[PDB]
Parts: sequence; structure tokens; C-alpha cells
Amino acid sequence: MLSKRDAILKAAVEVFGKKGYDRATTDEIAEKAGVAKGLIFHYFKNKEELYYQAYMSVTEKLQKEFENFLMKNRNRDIFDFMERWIEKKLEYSASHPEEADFLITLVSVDEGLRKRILLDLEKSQRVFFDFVREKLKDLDLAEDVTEEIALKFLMWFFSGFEEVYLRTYQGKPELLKRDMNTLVEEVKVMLRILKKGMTK
Amino acid sequence: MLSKRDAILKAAVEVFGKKGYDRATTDEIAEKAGVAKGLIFHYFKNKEELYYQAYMSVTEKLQKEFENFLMKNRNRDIFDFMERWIEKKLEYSASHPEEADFLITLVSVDEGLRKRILLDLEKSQRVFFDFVREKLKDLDLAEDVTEEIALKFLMWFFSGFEEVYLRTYQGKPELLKRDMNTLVEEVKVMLRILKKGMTK
Repeated sequence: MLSKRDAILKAAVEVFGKKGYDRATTDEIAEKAGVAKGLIFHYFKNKEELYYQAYMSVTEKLQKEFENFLMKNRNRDIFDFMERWIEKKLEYSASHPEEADFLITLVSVDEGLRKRILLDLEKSQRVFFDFVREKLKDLDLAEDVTEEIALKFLMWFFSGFEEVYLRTYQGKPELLKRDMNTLVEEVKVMLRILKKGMTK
Repeated sequence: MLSKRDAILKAAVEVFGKKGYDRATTDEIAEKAGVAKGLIFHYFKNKEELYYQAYMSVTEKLQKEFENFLMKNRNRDIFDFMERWIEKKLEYSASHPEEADFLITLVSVDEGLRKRILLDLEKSQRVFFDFVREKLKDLDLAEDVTEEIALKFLMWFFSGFEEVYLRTYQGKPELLKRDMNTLVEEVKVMLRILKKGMTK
């Protein structure tokens, strides 16, 4: 069976993703996890720490999948790189819907909690950011488009698309699987649009 | 002085925008508005109705500003149209920060409340949507870009940019005013990027 801490973290992902941070209570996470309530306090102190730890836990496993992807695909054109990784993220969300539902809740938590998580994730997200930045120096940019506007626009596209499908398909993995081909084709054309508009 | 219902609505915009929907209580809105609590019940029934009415109230005044803008700018190129309207939205957010802070809270409310508001706003948002759709028939699109992918991408850009700056500048109007010129220049280049990538 799961360790206690892992049982609580799984229950937390499920409850938080189902109800959002403010509505969820630790008592129902403990009940979901079938664990003594004071065990949540033992391991996590309070609800805010539980959420943050659950959040770091899910992102940590994704960061690792990203790190291998980056190693193997490091030489690709950056738009092909992005498209391929978006496909993998879409694949993962469909097979891990509870985790995907949980991740999108980061917009509900107070200012302070979301900023803490963003401060503590900055170092890991900057790994993808710094790779895009270096890859853009190889790009034959339009005479009116700076590497800065390119980086800004590409990251917004990337992060914004993820936000859109996670929110749109929230709690509906079968719908995501059903639209997967179409989303993928749409993402291909949009990245080609951006490449063509940004380059000579 | 304000009518009672208007006093409650103003207090609601301020409290909801400061604390988010779940955290806010009607008692503190009434206290903020300096009105009897049962007056909130008289006019609004419960917290969910108050939020929805406040939301319809702020969007109604924006929809009207949009309708005049559309009338006067109807003949413009759609990318110039979008850029000009984005400038006006940025101007408005900076001079109505409490309203801007309130509008971005729509991501925290339960699924049911946000969908109700989205169902009831569909008819008014579709006014801008249907104009873009007709304007795209005049566009000399790339041989690989459908009017459907164009419409999808332009609306996402438009709605996504608004979401980004509202969230980024939340509670910081002086920062928005300070970055306004740069944001505007960035938006110009990004729309030119999209136009160039979408067209022949």
C-alpha cells in the first residue's frame, strides 16, 4: 500500500482538483486518504503547506520528464521542439486527468500562495525558458522582431495553450482524447503561423 | 449619495476583487457598503447572485463602450481594429483598477457560477466574435491557414492578452501606467507577426 504521506498527497491532488483550494478542507483529504487527521498536521502543518507540497510533487515528476525530453530533442528546430513537447503534455494530461485538474487550480489560491509556488518554481521553469532563448539566436528573425518579442510571444503561446486546454477539458479526459488529433493539427498550424510571422 | 443597490454593487466589486469570491463574505460587503445585511438578501438573495449581478453590471458598461467603438471603427483593418481596442482596454483598466481586479476573479468561482456567467455573456461576446469572422473573409489568408484557425488564434490572442495583463498588474495600476507604452508597442508587433504569418 502507499506510504501515509503519499496517500495524503494523492488524496490532496484529487480533492483540491475537484473542489479548488479554498473549498477543500484537510479533514476531507484525510478522510479520502483514510488517514488520521493529525497525520496531515504531522506531515504538512496546515492546508497551505499541503497544497504547496502536492504542487511541488506533481511538478517535480513533470520537470524530470521534461529534462529527458530536452536531452534527446535538444538539436531540433525550436518550433518542432515546442510542438513535440505540447503533444507529450497533451498525452500526459489525458492519462493523468486528476493531476491535470489539480495543476490548473493554481489560479484560485491566494496571491501569497501562488507567488510562493511561482518563486519556488522559477528555477525549474527557467530551464525551458533559457533553452528557447539560446535557440532564438539561430533563428533568422524578421527585421522588425526582437529576440525579446519572439521569446515573450513563444512562451505566452506555450503557457497559454496549456492553460486553455487544461481549463477547457477539466474533468473531461474522454473529450480531450476525442479532440486530441484536431488540437495537435491546430497547434502545428499556429506554430507555423508564428514562425512565418517572426522570421524572414 | 449612491442608491442602496449601487452601494452594495460597488462594495461587492471592491471586496470580491480584493479577496476573491470564496473568501469574501456578504457581511463584509454590507459593512463596506454601510448597508443593512438583510438588504443584500432583499436585493441579491445570496453571495452567488450578488457576484453574478456585479459581474453583469461591470460587463454591461464595457459592452456599451465596445458597441460604440465598433460603430466608429467598423471599416478598419481587423488587426488595426484589435490593436486600437486593446489600447482602450488597457486605458480603462488603468483608470478603473477595482473593476479590472474584479473582472479577473472569474477564475476562482465554482464551475457552475463561471459557466452561468459565460452562458449569459455568450450573446454579448459573440458580437465581437461575429465581426472578426466576417472581417476574415476580406483577408488574403495563407494557402495553409483556414478562416477557422485564424479566428481561433486571433480570439485566443485577444482574450489571452487581457487575461495576462489583468493578472500581472492586479492591484498595481501605477505599474500598468508605467509599462503602458511598452505593452502597446509589444501588442503592435505581435499582431503584425500574426498578420504576416496568417496571410499571403
